[PDB]
Amino acid sequence: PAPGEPTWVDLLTPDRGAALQFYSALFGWEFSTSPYTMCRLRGREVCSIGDLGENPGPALGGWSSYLSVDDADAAAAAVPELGGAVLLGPIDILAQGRMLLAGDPSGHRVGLWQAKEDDGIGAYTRSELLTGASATDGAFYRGLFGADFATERAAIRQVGPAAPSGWYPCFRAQESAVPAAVMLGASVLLRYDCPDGPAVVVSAPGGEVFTLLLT
Amino acid sequence: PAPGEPTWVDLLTPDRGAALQFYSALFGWEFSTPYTMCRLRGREVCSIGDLGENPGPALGGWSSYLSVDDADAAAAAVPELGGAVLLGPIDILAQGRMLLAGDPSGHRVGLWQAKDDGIGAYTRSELLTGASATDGAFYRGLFGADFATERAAIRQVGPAAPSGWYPCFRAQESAVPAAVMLGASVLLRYDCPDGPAVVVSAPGGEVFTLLLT
Ligand SMILES: [Zn+2]
Ligand SMILES: [Zn+2]
Repeated sequence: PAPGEPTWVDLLTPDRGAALQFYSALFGWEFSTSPYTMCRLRGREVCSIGDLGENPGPALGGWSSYLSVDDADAAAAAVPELGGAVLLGPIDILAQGRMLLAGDPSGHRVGLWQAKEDDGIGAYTRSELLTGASATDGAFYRGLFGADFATERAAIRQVGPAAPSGWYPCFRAQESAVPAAVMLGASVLLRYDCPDGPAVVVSAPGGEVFTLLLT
Repeated sequence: PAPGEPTWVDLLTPDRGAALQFYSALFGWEFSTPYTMCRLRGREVCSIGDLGENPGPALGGWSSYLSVDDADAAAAAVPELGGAVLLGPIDILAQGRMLLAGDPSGHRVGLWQAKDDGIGAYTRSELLTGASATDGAFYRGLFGADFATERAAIRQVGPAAPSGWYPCFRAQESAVPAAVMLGASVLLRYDCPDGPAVVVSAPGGEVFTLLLT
């Protein structure tokens, strides 16, 4: 796993049961019928879905993207020098690896995962950053991962002031998944083009946002 | 501000306009501006902001901030005391240094390293917990054996009661029916040395306490 490569996405939601119904109906994910649910397709783990804990107030579930780093401590030392912020960690994760949470110069949050060790419809293909400051953010991420970063797995897309911004997971899909998701109660926020096909940014009924990569 | 002193509260709500409506009708706050500063008698009481503006997992509700002299030392101490660091330490402009922590029971609290009295004023925050002794030990290692013993306080509650840190705003008895007719629901009434306390679930679902004095 190259540095900066998208390696995992995780959904934290205040209604996990509804999220499982929605994403199983949209992507066909399987989970056996615990604080989290592993989502599988074609015998492979795709992602996980977990609970936002009991809260005395409203709560907004969102997808959390993780990019690979070779050394979480070096990444933590570099983040502030590149104009970002360390929000949590570096922290060890039960021998899975070492995790840090980082903010880029614009305040977009991203997980950085130092691991101690599929493509096809419904698979997690990558995460993309939607940003109104692609030059500032881009310099940050290329200083952290290298000059090749965000050149054509991860990508950086320029968006206007009214679009969602931040890192969003991209799941492979057919054109027909768009009405499917709308019929399931999702709302399309934006349609843009990538080298490998159109992308549709979607707000799920729970309000979390993800991208359908139509290929 | 002594360590452990309640110094700030802030509301994150997905319907800020409704929150402004509700809290102005209940407390008389004035508001000015991504977030809204709430003022009373020319003094800032608290802030109200939008849950919607940022993406990712996000927890709405009222957040209480206790003062600390050293956010980095507090962060080092939290896990050793049986808690967890949830966010930070991070710098907040030149305003200060913040961390969010969970106590042994999982209750969330803000800790703020910094660089009003009257109806509607923010008086203090109180922790409602079913583990007042375990949690009390956590906070007393963080702030000293003095904390939560005869500004912040820790209340033992039963299994069905609300739990966590809640801000306490001074009010008259009449604020309770007022809040109810605005659509809130009372969760709990208990007694404090300085008067009764009424825990209220707002129409938006956030929870706060009315200190009737
Ligand atoms: Zn909270
Ligand atoms: Zn409300």
